[PDB]
Amino acid sequence: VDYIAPWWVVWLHSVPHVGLRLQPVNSTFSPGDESYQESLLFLGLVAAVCLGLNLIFLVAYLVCACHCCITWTAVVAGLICCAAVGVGFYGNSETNDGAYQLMYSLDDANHTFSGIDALVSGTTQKMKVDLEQHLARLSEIFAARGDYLQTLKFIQQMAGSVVVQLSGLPVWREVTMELTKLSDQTGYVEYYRWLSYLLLFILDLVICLIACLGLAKRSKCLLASMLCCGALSLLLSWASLAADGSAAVATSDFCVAPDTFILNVTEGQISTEVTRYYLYCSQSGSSPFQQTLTTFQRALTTMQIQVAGLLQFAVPLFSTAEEDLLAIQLLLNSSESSLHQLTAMVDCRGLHKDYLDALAGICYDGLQGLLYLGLFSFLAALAFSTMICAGPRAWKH
Amino acid sequence: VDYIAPWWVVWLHSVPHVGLRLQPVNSTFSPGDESYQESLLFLGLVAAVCLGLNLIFLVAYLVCACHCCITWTAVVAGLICCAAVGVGFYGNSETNDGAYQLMYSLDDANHTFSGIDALVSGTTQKMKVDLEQHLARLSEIFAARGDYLQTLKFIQQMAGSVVVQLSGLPVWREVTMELTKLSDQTGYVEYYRWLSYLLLFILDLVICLIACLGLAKRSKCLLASMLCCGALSLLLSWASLAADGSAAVATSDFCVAPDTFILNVTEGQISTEVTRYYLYCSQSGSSPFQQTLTTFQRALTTMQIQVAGLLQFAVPLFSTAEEDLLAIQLLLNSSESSLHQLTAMVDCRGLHKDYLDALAGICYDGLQGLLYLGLFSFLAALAFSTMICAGPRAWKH
Ligand SMILES: *[C@@H]1O[C@H](CO)[C@@H](O[C@@H]2O[C@H](CO)[C@@H](O)[C@H](O)[C@H]2NC(C)=O)[C@H](O)[C@H]1NC(C)=O
Ligand SMILES: *[C@@H]1O[C@H](CO)[C@@H](O[C@@H]2O[C@H](CO)[C@@H](O)[C@H](O)[C@H]2NC(C)=O)[C@H](O)[C@H]1NC(C)=O
Ligand SMILES: *[C@@H]1O[C@H](CO)[C@@H](O[C@@H]2O[C@H](CO)[C@@H](O)[C@H](O)[C@H]2NC(C)=O)[C@H](O)[C@H]1NC(C)=O
Ligand SMILES: *[C@@H]1O[C@H](CO)[C@@H](O[C@@H]2O[C@H](CO)[C@@H](O)[C@H](O)[C@H]2NC(C)=O)[C@H](O)[C@H]1NC(C)=O
Ligand SMILES: *[C@@H]1O[C@H](CO)[C@@H](O)[C@H](O)[C@H]1NC(C)=O
Ligand SMILES: *[C@@H]1O[C@H](CO)[C@@H](O)[C@H](O)[C@H]1NC(C)=O
Ligand SMILES: *[C@@H]1O[C@H](CO)[C@@H](O)[C@H](O)[C@H]1NC(C)=O
Ligand SMILES: *[C@@H]1O[C@H](CO)[C@@H](O)[C@H](O)[C@H]1NC(C)=O
Repeated sequence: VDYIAPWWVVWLHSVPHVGLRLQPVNSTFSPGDESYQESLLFLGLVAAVCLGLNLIFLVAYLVCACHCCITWTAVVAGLICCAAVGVGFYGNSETNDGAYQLMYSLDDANHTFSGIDALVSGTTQKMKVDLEQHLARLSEIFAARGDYLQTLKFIQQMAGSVVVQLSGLPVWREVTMELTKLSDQTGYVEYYRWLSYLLLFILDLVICLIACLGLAKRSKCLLASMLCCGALSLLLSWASLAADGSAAVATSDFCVAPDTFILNVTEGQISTEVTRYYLYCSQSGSSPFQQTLTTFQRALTTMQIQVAGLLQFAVPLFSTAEEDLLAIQLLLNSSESSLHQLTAMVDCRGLHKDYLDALAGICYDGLQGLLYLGLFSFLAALAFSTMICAGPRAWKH
Repeated sequence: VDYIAPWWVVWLHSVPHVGLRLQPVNSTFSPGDESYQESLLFLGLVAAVCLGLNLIFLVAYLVCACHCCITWTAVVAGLICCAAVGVGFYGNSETNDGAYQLMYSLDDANHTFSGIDALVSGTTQKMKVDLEQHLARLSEIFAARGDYLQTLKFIQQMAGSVVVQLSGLPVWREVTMELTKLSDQTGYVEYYRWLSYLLLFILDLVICLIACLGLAKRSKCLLASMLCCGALSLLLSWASLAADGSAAVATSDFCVAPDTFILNVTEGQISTEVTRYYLYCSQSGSSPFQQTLTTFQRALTTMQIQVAGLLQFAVPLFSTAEEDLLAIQLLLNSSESSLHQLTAMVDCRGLHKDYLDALAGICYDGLQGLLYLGLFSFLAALAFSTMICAGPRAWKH
């Protein structure tokens, strides 16, 4: 399963990012860049211009009608509004699902990075402090024994090699903090956006239902209030279309080159080869951690051989401080367990799956949901324009 | 993230399973057992009895009305039907999402098991065939050299140890086939179920819309066909409630003890320690594969030591057919790569995540969707009962 850009992503990416004063920006995902933000603002301003044109057209139509089948038009408008609200519910659910998929992927990546850091730090601190303490305690036990201290200093050098090899592993403390911040911000924004769109759907349904009630019961003050709220809802729906279009364009622009964006943004705290390994994930047997993991496992194996040989030969001679030998053997066993867990976590599979899940959430689900919310906004605008244009005819009966 | 049974699961599991002849049957999940299937059939028969009682009540009410505000009742029935169809859409989407989550989890577990089997088989066949061929070819190269053949036979014994250790790993060929069959069946059943419920929603909405149309236009002939279709839709909705209730009870009974069910069903194909390891993720415990992976890595390290020492020493003397030594070194490098990939894949994390994702799909999403579909069925039955009971009054005006 390798990522491939969907069709709608590459259609939306083809949308000219033209900026404010009609100057073509390069249209490559780069938030913070003035030109890209200006292109998004230009899309928002285009949607606002469409809103202004629609309001002007509605005002002109009402002026012409009031200075110069309607039930069928009202029924058609209500049906179109109901279809729009259904499409909006579908799009809102899809966008929320995509955002939550991204949140889960980020949380899983954060958990894996924190686990890698925890094992690295624990193994290093253990093999330093506890091992040096045990060897120092054994130092006096093996009194006047040249070979039995040569083997202990060999153990010390091998532990130093272990610590040196582990220290060369990437530290994900910064990356965990960035992922936590991104996850919290995504959760906050997604919650507020879903709540706002749910309130918009509820308001739209209430307005349509009360307008139908006023049509049935021939209300006078009720209908005027519903038309005022209809103008307000048309304004709000065009603003929602602006937001949905800008967000969808930005999302498609990012999703065209997600690996490129991730490589560029993570040049600081993550090495290039590690990022390429976790993003493209070649099955060609080339892992940046392979050499250090092999060195660590060889060092652990060697120390186990020396400690086992010492235990086999120290019992006939001393048999006094063998509790320290068993403690060291247990420490090496736990270190090998930590080795297996680490070489499992530093593997591509989990992080590549998390990255692919995040991309699927924010492109296959989030972007489709944004498109459907834009379709909702356009359909609601059309329905409410039809409701307002057929306004005076029902008002004058 | 550890699995915990939700509240609604333990409420639904508390539902008595009393069989057909009112004999209490065990509530533990056992689809193959006859008594459990009889309890599910009893739940279906209870729902059918409720359907029959509702039909009898409707017939009695119509007989009383036809042998002896209505617009408000029709509007209330239409509103309740619309709410029911919305709840049914939500439940259908949720159930489909849960089933697809289960399908994805099963596919991921299948991919991991297939990869483990592929690495094991490839490494075994390589270390047998290619290594024996290279050593046999080197046999004549090191003619009349006892030490350089003792080292080669040592390499042969270490390769045999590698093959023996790898052969002790579980073979997932059977589990792969079972997972493929389960995923295919789940996909087929989910597709057909979603299509059937979508058709039911479409039919219900069409019937309600045409009934509302005939209410205003006073077309009695169409409303007789709509009454017949309403009786049929009430029957179908009660059948759907039967299916949803039985499936929800079965799902809750399974989900109370998913670990127990998985352990009991997978007793011969998979060793019990392996199942416990991948189900209760023993991060603080131990891995059943740790000993064999340690033996395999130690063997690879040893053989690399002998081959490196031989290459360092054989080139100055012979320098003939040393491409075989480089090929053996490349083979050992690829074998260490396969070792790292295997010890990554045989880890607990990936399979435990797949299992937890499957449980979340079929319990947090599938069961909730089934409950909402049952609520849809009950609400649609109530709405159509209200539509039929207010039948003769609108018919006779
Ligand atoms: C991401 O992982 C980090 C681990 O580094 C989590 O941070 C810890 O969170 C626990 C939970 O309250 C705190 O008790 C610790 O003090 C935190 N430690 C550090 C170093 O921050 C973090 O919560 C995780 N975030 C997510 C969203 O999973
Ligand atoms: C550290 O691990 C080793 C190997 O697992 C333990 O040595 C024994 O190894 C044999 C394998 O030939 C096992 O059958 C024994 O069960 C192991 N001993 C025990 C007590 O389990 C070694 O004992 C471990 N270290 C400690 C402190 O227990
Ligand atoms: C589960 O994994 C198995 C691998 O053992 C897949 O089976 C292979 O599928 C490919 C795809 O067409 C075939 O070309 C092979 O002949 C199959 N091999 C065997 C041994 O069956 C299977 O497709 C996977 N299933 C899912 C749902 O992912
Ligand atoms: C198998 O791997 C070893 C170790 O990676 C290769 O030996 C060289 O090891 C040093 C590390 O001290 C690397 O810097 C060299 O790049 C390695 N050599 C090469 C050619 O890359 C050994 O060469 C590998 N086997 C083969 C056939 O290339
Ligand atoms: C956009 O930027 C990329 C990278 O900086 C560059 O390769 C590309 O040529 C730019 N586009 C244009 C039209 O110059
Ligand atoms: C990242 O993108 C910016 C803007 O296109 C560019 O200036 C910079 O060189 C890029 N970084 C890398 C490492 O290519
Ligand atoms: C159901 O079976 C389990 C195990 O076979 C048993 O422990 C339990 O008591 C049984 N249920 C009843 C009600 O006896
Ligand atoms: C599996 O469940 C059946 C039915 O409850 C029981 O008879 C059997 O002993 C169980 N298997 C195991 C291994 O417990």
